[PDB]
Amino acid sequence: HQVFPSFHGADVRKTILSHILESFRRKGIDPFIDNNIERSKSIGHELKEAIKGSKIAIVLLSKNYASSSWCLDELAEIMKCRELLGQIVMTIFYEVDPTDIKKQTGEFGKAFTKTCKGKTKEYVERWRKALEDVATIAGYHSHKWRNEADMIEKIATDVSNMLNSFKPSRDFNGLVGMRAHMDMLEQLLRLVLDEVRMIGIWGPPGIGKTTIARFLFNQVSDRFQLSAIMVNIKGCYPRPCFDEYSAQLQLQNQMLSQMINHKDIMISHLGVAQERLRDKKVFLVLDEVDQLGQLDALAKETRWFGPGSRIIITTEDLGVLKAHGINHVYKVGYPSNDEAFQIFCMNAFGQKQPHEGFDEIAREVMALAGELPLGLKVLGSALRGKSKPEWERTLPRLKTSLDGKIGSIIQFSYDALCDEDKYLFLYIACLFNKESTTKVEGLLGKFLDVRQGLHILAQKSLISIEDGNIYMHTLLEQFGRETSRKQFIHHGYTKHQLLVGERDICEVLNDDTIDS
Amino acid sequence: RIWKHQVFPSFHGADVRKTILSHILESFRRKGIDPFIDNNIERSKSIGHELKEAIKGSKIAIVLLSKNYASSSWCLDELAEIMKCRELLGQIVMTIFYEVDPTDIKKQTGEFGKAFTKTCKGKTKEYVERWRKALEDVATIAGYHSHKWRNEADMIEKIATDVSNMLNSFKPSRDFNGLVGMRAHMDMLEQLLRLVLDEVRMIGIWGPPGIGKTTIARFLFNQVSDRFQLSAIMVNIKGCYPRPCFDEYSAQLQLQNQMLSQMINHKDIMISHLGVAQERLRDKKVFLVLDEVDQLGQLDALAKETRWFGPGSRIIITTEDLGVLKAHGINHVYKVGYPSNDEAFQIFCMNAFGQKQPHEGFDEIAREVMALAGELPLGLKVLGSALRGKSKPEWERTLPRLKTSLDGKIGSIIQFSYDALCDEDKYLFLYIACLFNKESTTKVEGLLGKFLDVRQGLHILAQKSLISIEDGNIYMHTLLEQFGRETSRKQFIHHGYTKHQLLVGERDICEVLNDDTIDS
Amino acid sequence: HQVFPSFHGADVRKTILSHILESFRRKGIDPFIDNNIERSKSIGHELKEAIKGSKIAIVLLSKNYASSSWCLDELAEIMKCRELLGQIVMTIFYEVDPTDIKKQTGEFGKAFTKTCKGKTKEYVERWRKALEDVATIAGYHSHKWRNEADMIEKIATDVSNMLNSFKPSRDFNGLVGMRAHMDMLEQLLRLVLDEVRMIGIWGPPGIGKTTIARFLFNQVSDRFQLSAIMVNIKGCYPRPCFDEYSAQLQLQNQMLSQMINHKDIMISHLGVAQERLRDKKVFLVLDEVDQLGQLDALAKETRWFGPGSRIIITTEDLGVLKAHGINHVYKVGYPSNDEAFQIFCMNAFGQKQPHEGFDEIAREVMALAGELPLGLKVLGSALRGKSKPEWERTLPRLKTSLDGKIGSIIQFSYDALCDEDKYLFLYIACLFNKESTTKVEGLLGKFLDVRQGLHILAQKSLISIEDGNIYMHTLLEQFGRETSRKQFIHHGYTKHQLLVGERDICEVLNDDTIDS
Repeated sequence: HQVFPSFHGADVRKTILSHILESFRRKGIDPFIDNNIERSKSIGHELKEAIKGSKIAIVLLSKNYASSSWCLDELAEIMKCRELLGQIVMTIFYEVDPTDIKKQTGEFGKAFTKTCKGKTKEYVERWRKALEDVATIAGYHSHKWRNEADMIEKIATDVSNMLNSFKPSRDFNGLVGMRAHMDMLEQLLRLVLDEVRMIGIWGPPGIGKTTIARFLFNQVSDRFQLSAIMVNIKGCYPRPCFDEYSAQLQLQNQMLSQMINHKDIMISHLGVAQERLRDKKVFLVLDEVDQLGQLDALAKETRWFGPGSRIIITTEDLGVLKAHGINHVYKVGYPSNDEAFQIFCMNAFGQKQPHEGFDEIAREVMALAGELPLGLKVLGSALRGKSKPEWERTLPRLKTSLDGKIGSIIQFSYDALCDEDKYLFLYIACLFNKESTTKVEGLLGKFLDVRQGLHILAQKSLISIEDGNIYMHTLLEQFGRETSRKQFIHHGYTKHQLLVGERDICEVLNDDTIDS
Repeated sequence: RIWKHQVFPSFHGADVRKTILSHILESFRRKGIDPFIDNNIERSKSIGHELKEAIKGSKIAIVLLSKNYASSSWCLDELAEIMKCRELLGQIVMTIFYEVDPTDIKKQTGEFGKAFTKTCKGKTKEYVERWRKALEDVATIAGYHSHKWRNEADMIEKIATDVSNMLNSFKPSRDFNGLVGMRAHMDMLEQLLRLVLDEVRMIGIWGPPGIGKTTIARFLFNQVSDRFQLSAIMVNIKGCYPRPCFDEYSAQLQLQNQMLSQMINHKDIMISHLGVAQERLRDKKVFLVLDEVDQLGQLDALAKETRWFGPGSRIIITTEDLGVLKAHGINHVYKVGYPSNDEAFQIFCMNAFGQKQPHEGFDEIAREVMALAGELPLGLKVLGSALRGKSKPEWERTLPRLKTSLDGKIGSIIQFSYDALCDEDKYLFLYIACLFNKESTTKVEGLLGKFLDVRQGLHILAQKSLISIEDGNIYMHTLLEQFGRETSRKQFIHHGYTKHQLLVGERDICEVLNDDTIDS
Repeated sequence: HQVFPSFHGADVRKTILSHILESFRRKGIDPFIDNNIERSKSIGHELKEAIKGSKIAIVLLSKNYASSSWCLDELAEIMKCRELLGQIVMTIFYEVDPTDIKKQTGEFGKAFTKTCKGKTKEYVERWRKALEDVATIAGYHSHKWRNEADMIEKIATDVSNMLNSFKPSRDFNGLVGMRAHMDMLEQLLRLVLDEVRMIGIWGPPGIGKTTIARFLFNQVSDRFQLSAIMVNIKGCYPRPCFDEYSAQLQLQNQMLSQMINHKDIMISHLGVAQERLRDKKVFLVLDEVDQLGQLDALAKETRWFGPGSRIIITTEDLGVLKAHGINHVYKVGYPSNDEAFQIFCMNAFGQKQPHEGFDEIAREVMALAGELPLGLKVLGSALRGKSKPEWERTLPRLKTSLDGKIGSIIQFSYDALCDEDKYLFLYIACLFNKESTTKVEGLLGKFLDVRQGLHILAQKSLISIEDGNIYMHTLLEQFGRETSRKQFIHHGYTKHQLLVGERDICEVLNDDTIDS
């Protein structure tokens, strides 16, 4: 069920229960509807089991709720299921004071005394224990509320809100390999050291930093007193921030309103966050941080968050993390080949890791995707619902041009570079993909300042140097070779363009309109 | 006549202001009715005169009659005023007898009579007479008896429906009255919906831009949504969605948040995971319309499986790209077709002259402008509105302006559809618009084969409803070809490392060769 | 004063009046503070005159308000000033039922009876008439309010809101010549014909359409049951409106929320406006309408607004008005030379129409401004606070280049034209400013389609034809001659540029890099 409503027929069926059920119906809540199985008999099964299998229980208490052993038995069963099963019980006191229920006095007490005659001691004890337990739990009081329509709307909204958040997240079960990530993180977080440790997650664009951060939040946040997740801080921060202090103040306002649950917050100085969070454990996730000013706005000192706090900054360039003094940094790594194939098969064959007989083309497209979860997702989605001949016909375009879903993000990460860094990126893409860095310096050194360029590129994770050899991801080298057809390289100010396109150099070499 | 309030409710607040009047007022507010509420009387203003003026300026008076109605003096004074205004100003009076019968009202016996006697002790002699005569006048009206209904929600719904009918009796036309030839559309959709099959069919609606997929969706919703437990329509999903989409999950969460905030009447939902629509809509007959999806992230956020929804549900996705529908496994697809020539003229004339037929002497030039508009309802509407007030000479000397410049309201929409293509698809579109419009598919593949992958490009363009292949030859709508020939003057065609352009014109673009300034 | 508070010292001075005064103080409201002139004597003058000269009166009624002839005399004087002078009296019932005050029963009645012993009949009659008048006027009840802090905040907000709108507008007294405009309008409005007449105001950009509409609204709106003014509809309407129906629906939502005072309105169909406004007189001002769709969204038929309604559309092009069938159209005219000088002297010499000894330069700059109120305002503001030598030094730049404040608006009105209309505008600016239209057709007719071009230009009010001669305002011809240095004229596709700049043709003619 959705909701099991417990009430007294003679009191509320005509007047208020009808309105409550109408509000539930228009809010998409379907409560259990007893057919008057036994108007005055015992509850029996299929009325005990209905209580058992109800996500929410609603007790609607009125003056004669105690003048029917039926309702008293239902209440005792409801509270038993609240204790053992962990059911959610919401009380509505309709023209009855909770105090009159707890102590069973007044007209409610008179009715309860009249009912409990002839009944055995244990039954009466169960009934009154249930009653006094019910009267204490926080519900809705009819006398306090201005008018019934507002109270009913509030009750319906609250029930809807709990039904929305009743079950845990399961959309993250479609992810592959999160155990390696969580195991590498918990080595850094060290959740038992009650410091204010700050952790940095860094990696190439579209590798899984945001998904890792979300998964970590969903796992851990419940351990922390007050937690919030800031998503895409880079996007929501204006680039031409002519008055940076105003942007900083509103960014901290956003963080604070999201965290301490006061949506109506407007702050004056930048030290409000320290004032609020100094005495409470905080789990804060700052996602896609691009520059120091906004780190200062959100988390500038470990003194601000107080004991046991964990601040996790997911970023794309290492220089930001080093500047702010993080030191505990996680370098996200590409998934293994089998997990890459599982991701591709999620995104191409409908959440089915086994191949549907398209195993041959599936591996070629995977190898085309490098190892990025972004590339794998884009390539898989671009091919779902196809048939095998459609796969072969799509393959050449998918191979001679990367999808715009990847190109847009790589471009956004490529628009934050100095011009010499762009030129070094293009050179590494077209000519020096896997070459000793010393030879690259010996070849481009007269004009490119390669030693700073490689440093910046590696810090932004557009390159990685292993065993003294540079390496660029294939799905970035393709972007580079594409860009090398519409963009130039200026050394002093002369414009040079790299010529690497297969079957694209033939027609350019067979030309008279050239520049040599 | 002129009124200031639709409904004026007269009641005794000590009996009904908390319990039933609140529900009546919320129901009225939900049914688009604005009643007079005494709590909003502006402060520092005398209450009596404002109540009098509100009674006089109200179209409908509603009299809740409780057993303590006669105990107050405000109640009797405003009842007398209501009766006088009904007799003298033609206002409609409705009665509700809440837990008291008209027998006591009209004779002041026992219940409701003792209150009148205690309230009438210290008064004048004629006030008592006015109050009494008002009581008999109101008690002879036939209204609603509380004790004749098993529950009060149904009675309040009945009262609100009656009041809404009484207020909304004018109804000269609805927003869907200027539509032309949409019985044809609704017949073809009914074959696809099959509303008595208790499956969870998802139905696609695909057509070129400006073919009215949105109007068909709106009409179908306002016709069919009544019979489903829960229903929602989401309009222009393509426009609200982020274009680069740096974070897919947040966008999907927000889009499903909108869908649930409108489907469920929970106006401020904060979804935490994409699985809420699974858990809230799994046992309910649900009607859902997704007006313009562009890509498959929207579908995965809003309607991923038919298991998310309950038996009998219908989900209707309008789109321009057939690949999106095929990827999601729709298989029930309605390809919207251009209206007939007669209906197209009807739409053009409705937008130009305000009537289905042209004004005298306009027929020839009207049909010429029509032929210029192709067949798209969007083009017909735009060209018709562009000539709504003009006269014959303006038509005759604005037609050459129509031919040589695509209107902004059509060009912008076609531009939005064109900017979503790849680079090679854009180049193929420009080639087809400028050069190879009606030519063979085979010849186009033979000529443009070396520059780009022609066959897959044509397949994708047909998927996107930008071209159409009928008998081995490709086709473009006149408006699309016009847009392509215009954008040919600013767009560069990059084949390899080189760059090229297309020269299309009658005689005008031959002077560009005489520029002697730009590379050829 | 701001507010005169009437209260009883022994009841409310310690507890609630202190909080009320604190809220007033933090809201910037300064109430009269009696110094206990005569604690138990007569009120006398300087307590009667304080009541007389108070914009707002606040009566704070408590159980013992009637046990002091001081407070009763203050109340009688307050209500007398409410009747004659028209004072605003707000009542606060602090732990007293209004019914107990109207009928003077209960403990309030006991106190009032005890006070009224020994007093003469006329005094008692004045006191009780005042009391029963007070008890009826709509105030604030302590028993109904959830907590006192919220009630006090509401009272302070209401008093502040009335003090904000106590006086009528006077910022429109700085305008010159509005009587001619109002007299030309009232001939069109014909406010006694109880039709749904729709009026159009059209003119060149920056001539005063918006100011005329605002002045007319402020004068008339109070005659109308429900009125609203929509400002800059052109600006708030998206140009690339890919889904026009959504924009139309939100535009009607904006109008309706502004008009019927329901800020929380979300509408479904486009016929809501008819449903709401069919039975009430409405004064609606739609300002800066650019196209038919948004007229259809806001006001499509006269059936929608009901009897005695007046809809006023201020626009810049006549074709929109003719398309929608307005027929009653006002062509705003340039002000006379003396009013032009008064406007310039407002904007240059600080609201002082007499010249401050700069009469000579003031007339030259005026003549430079043509006659536009926009040009006059911009030129006057550009020269205020200067000295006469500063005027002579600024004058040449002010003469060889129009200010950007005018150029931006003229450009925005010039970006809505077809290319041939732009070319005809440029030709009229540089060569054919005051020429017979027949000769213009004979000269440009082979390529410009002049007869449609002049029609469109005149409809957009970028030109006017009088006695068969075209005429363009000087402050538009200057924009044209400026534009003729950075923009070309394409006839087939060859680019021609008009050469009219004084002392700017000498250096271009002394050149070898030309095109002939």
